[PDB]
Amino acid sequence: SGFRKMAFPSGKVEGCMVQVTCGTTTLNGLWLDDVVYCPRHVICTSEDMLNPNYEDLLIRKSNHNFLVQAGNVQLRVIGHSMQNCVLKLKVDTANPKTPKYKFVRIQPGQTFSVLACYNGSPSGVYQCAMRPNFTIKGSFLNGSCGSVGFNIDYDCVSFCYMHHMELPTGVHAGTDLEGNFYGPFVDRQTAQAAGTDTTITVNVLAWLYAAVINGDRWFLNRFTTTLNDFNLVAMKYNYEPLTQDHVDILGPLSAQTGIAVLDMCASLKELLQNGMNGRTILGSALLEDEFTPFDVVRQCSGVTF
Amino acid sequence: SGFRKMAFPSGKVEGCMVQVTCGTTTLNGLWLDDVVYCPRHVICTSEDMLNPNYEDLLIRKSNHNFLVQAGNVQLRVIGHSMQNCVLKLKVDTANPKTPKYKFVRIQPGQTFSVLACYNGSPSGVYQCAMRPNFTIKGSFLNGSCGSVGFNIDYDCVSFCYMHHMELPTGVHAGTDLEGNFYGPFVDRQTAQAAGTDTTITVNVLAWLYAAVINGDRWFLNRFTTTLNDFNLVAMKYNYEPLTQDHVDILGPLSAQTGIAVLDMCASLKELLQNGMNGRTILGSALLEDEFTPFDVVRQCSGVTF
Ligand SMILES: O=C1N[C@]2(CCc3cc(Cl)ccc32)C(=O)N1Cc1ccon1
Ligand SMILES: O=C1N[C@]2(CCc3cc(Cl)ccc32)C(=O)N1Cc1ccon1
Repeated sequence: SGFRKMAFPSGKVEGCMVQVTCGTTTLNGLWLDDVVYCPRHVICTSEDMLNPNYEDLLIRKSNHNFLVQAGNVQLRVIGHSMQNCVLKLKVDTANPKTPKYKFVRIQPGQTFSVLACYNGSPSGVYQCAMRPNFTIKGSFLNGSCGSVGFNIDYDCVSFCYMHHMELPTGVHAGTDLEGNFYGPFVDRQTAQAAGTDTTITVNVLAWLYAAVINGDRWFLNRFTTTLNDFNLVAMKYNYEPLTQDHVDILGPLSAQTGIAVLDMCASLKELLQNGMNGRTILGSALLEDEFTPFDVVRQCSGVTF
Repeated sequence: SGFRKMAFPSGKVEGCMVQVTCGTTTLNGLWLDDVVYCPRHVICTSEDMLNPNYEDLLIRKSNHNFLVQAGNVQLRVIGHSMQNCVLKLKVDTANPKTPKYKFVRIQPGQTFSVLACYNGSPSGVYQCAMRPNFTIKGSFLNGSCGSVGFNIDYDCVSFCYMHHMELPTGVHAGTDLEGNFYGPFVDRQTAQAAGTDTTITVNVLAWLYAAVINGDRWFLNRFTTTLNDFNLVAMKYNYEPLTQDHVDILGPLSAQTGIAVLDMCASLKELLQNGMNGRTILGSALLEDEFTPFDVVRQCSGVTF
């Protein structure tokens, strides 16, 4: 029993991380097959980042200006192209550690693991969620650009995130592996504002189910509610609206615990209105929203990879 | 910026996990060089676990009764011995993925990463602390026995924990890699009570320093205190006593922030006495104690492996 903020094992991704240097900028790249993916702002200087014209900056770059180092061995760059906000560096050697993989663009509220890297070397792994305003609350320092987020299904790595930048508010923004930013952000050092950070309601409910499965039941209440009545409470508390698709996805947790989804919504509602009175749930003093329903069933049943 | 419950990259340990079967019991083992380490209760049946005589049970076992499977390939067992509460299985093949490693017995309050495994396959990785009562608050289901805890320093894996059992309270107990339990627990299905779970004071202070570094400063107060005055408050709140060794270890964080350790203790004291008034610190609504001072400096400076 017990419940933990658990990340995927990172070994399959560790074997794909490399260091990419261009001029005086060094960041991380992802080496899959014979292509290395990295943020296109690797071609920029700090003076460049206020209003970069990436197409113009890329004219002054040739294949040999991109230094790619995998471990302590040097990769030969045989072609380069810009796809949206990522650079693709064609190297002459396929990565021998390439796992089965897919590139996926995730939806807000979905979770993934981040392997934080500096100079192409892994520093740590942690679990994140794509916030409803399309930021992530990560842990990144200078040089972390190009670190990636991923999910694993048995043997297939789904890459969903590449880190590009920190907003002035200390939250983080990045792209999918096709180079398209999540949310409205652009890769330039301009003040950019994130949007309201709302709570991922379907995830909170999944975590409440996880609490019940693990024996933490004090918050279970005598009430039920309706989807419209709950959502009217949800908007007051900056919670995302709950839809019937969300109810459907919670079905297996409802079945395991015998607690109807709408009954759990009524328990959540009383927690939003009354607070937690200094009590805790699964060791947290607030309502946790970075476990998906699939995360909960995975962790509570022991799916392996 | 930002601050996350971050685990070490697990790839080096993933390559050492194997499945060990004896009779009808299957659990995880750790394959390093030509030895496989697993919990000795692999030789037990469920009827055995009320009062097992391991020396007697081991008489009825031969090398060929231990089935060791690494990936989907079978290892040949050429010798076995019991060391405290772990079995050591000598195999004829050295693990080619063996990293540099050490076996370390950690102190309460120290943290480590856990790679949770089932049937020798990794399921997830998370960060834990050895509680002052010598339990860990993990996430483990049946079949997780033999999962290991570890720390990494550049290229050396320090293994500190092997999972053996869940207490009736849902917390977890296990051994170092020499087979000696942390705390007073024994590998039998008897009711065993854990001891008071106190808060790791030096870790809370480190995390308060991490909050300051990351801009979360509302709790900084106008007061200072003394080590004896603080500890008198500490014992009322079931916090571990703070010693001058702890003050010494916080020195670098004190130097980075300009906040004397005793000033931070005075801020902590007011937080214990007044609570947090519905405010949060680094996204937590309670005081976090599973970051060590070394964890904080590591994460806030980007040490890699
Ligand atoms: O290394 C850098 N350089 C930064 C500074 C501001 C900036 C603006 C742009 Cl457009 C692109 C990259 C950067 C940045 O955000 N990081 C990564 C980082 C630091 C903290 O969290 N993530
Ligand atoms: O797979 C098993 N079998 C258990 C059941 C009770 C027990 C008693 C002893 Cl002496 C040794 C092993 C076991 C156990 O604790 N686990 C691992 C587990 C389950 C949940 O968290 N960890």
